[PDB]
Amino acid sequence: SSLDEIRQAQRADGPAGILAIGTANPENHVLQAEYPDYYFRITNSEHMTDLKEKFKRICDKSTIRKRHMHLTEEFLKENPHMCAYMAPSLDTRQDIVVVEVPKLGKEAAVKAIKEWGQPKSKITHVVFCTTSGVDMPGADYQLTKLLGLRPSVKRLMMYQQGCSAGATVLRIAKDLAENNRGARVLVVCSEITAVTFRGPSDTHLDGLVGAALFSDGAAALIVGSDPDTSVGEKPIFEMVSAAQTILPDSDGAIDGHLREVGLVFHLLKDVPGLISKNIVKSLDEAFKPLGISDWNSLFWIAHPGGPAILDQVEIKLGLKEEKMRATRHVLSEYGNMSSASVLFILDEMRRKSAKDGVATTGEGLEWGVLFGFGPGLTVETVVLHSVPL
Amino acid sequence: SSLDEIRQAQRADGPAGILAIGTANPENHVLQAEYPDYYFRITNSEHMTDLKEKFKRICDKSTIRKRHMHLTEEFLKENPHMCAYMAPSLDTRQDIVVVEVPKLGKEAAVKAIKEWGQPKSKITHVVFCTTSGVDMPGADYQLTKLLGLRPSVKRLMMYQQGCSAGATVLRIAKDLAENNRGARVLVVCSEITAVTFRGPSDTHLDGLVGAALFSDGAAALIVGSDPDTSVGEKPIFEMVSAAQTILPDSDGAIDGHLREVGLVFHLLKDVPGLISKNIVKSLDEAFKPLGISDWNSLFWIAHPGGPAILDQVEIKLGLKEEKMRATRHVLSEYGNMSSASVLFILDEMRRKSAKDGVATTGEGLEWGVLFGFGPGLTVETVVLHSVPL
Repeated sequence: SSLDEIRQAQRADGPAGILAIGTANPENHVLQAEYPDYYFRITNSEHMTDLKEKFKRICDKSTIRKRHMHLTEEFLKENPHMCAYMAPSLDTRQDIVVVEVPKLGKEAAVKAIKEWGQPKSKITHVVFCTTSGVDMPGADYQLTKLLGLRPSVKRLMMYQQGCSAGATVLRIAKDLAENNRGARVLVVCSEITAVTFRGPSDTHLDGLVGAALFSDGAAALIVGSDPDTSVGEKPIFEMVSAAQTILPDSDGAIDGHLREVGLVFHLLKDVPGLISKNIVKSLDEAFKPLGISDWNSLFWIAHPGGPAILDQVEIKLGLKEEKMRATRHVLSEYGNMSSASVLFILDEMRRKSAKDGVATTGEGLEWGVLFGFGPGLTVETVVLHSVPL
Repeated sequence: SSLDEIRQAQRADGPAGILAIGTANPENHVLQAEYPDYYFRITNSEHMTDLKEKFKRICDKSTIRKRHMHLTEEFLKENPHMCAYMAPSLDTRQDIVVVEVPKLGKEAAVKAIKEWGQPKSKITHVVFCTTSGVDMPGADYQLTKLLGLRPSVKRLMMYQQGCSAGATVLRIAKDLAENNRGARVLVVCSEITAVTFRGPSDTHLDGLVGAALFSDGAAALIVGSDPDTSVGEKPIFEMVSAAQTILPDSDGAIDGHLREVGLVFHLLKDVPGLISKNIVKSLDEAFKPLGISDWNSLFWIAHPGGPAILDQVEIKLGLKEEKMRATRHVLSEYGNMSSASVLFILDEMRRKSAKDGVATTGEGLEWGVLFGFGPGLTVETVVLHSVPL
């Protein structure tokens, strides 16, 4: 009868758990060892001899082996304005990503839903996250239609979000699942680099970094509180807290502008240094209340923005080299898939933990941390607990 | 602590309440009676006699008196590519709205925070919503910086959201506030029509509607559970439930595409007809659990997408004339400010209720409903409870 009573019945009881993880990538991929030759050829830039050598050095430093890319050589040959450095091309880019982002997201979601093993009609919420394109209705609507979810799913459409947003969607899903009894949240991060792909220029050296690191992929989760063991629900990880902060003295470190030439990034400031200098304050805030101060006692997931961030955090905290292993494995095999990346690493970690026969989904450890890094500079910190294997 | 104990300690107890409302608009405004002449003059289109007459009649029926617009005659005189029908212009539009959307949002936020009466350091969360431009970092970051909020605010950046999203941010804020003990959510919707303004054409009759109805404004809320009366917190409305659904047979009713020419809308189907046909299903879903079936017993807030929606809903449900008064007032005095509109209407309702000395913030009634309408076609339904005056 009362509002109070309504509220306690309406809400869930326990912590939000990740009940399933599915991933997908375009089948087309490039080996990083071959990418400088390919990139400078298809962008008609082979006369830029010195700049190509610079790009080879950057690609060698990236530690990336393979990247999946929706964009094919055959398609780019028909669309020279996308191969140019700065030609009007946003319409063409939008035409691609407003279709392909939800399509790739659907591939990941189907896999997640199958693992979960419950009826798709049981999904109550959809969180869709991308940095690739915008449209009305959004990608969330298209995913709903493609999957044939109930028309009354509660949707949140997270557009132009950037690299921190794998952590962001965990934070979003956590509150949705925990505040709503029975709620089952389909989370999808889907990224396609057709918005940023362009020809190189010595007037845009930042562009060379993106051209070496960014890649395509999608990851899907089912998130829910109060798992029902009797129908086979089992969490993989449980979320305990999720936080977000802007780093001091970082104003203007990473800007991304959506223009008539597509999405353009601009880098200033020492991003790996800023993150490494500050990350302990986030660890303290997250773990002091839990009585934990040994960062090597944690299982780790960090957004693989590039190798320097990871190397410098490792050095700064004295992490054992094992800690960043799952993060680096994804960077190596997939590149920087923006928001999706930390969700691929979760998948890698729980899969390897099973193969290696250790005691929990978190490399045999109890507590863990997941970091998202993005414009702001923003650092998102999610505290996770493993589950026994 | 166990995870379940941590969870209990981490969350709030009661329903989320709207603790404060503030609004703002660009100073510059246009009277609707004068707009057909002005619009067709400034876009060098006054020789399009038959088209201008079509536009005049649309404005004559719009029931709008006044619309605020950041775009001035002088600015448009200096930027004629904005006045052309479909000229390259996204970059110019972005340059405007990436600044003006958060600035206008800040103005509304300062008013809400003053009414709330608490230190801004107590804001824990920020939800920013717009349909006007995109950027990285987002308007949420810019607002955080402009207001000097704590760097550790938890942010959600809702971009390209559209007309249903005043309801959306209520749905978001409800879960944020209810699931986090002590959380105080700053919600801002800020809309600036510089992204859609363009010259008229008989090849884009759909655009005449937007040109007649869309307007600029921002609204801010403070939302929180567990109000502290000892420091002067008092909810204005309390949220009970928030739902969302896609109407049947409505595919493509409203599409909006962000292109090199800016934002462009395309309309199909009978949107007033679709909503009137389907709205009782949403009312039933929301109120049948509450034992409420008399739609004239509710206080009403409906997104004023245009007058035909409101007229056809009124006729379908047999609503008394008075029910849509607050909605129609905002439409008349401000036009369709997209996502901000319903939040202005909440403000108008609670202010008129106090002026008239009625029993509650919701026109003296206990229960109320707030609808958002947008692309999908999406209908959002928020159940509200008033507070005694």
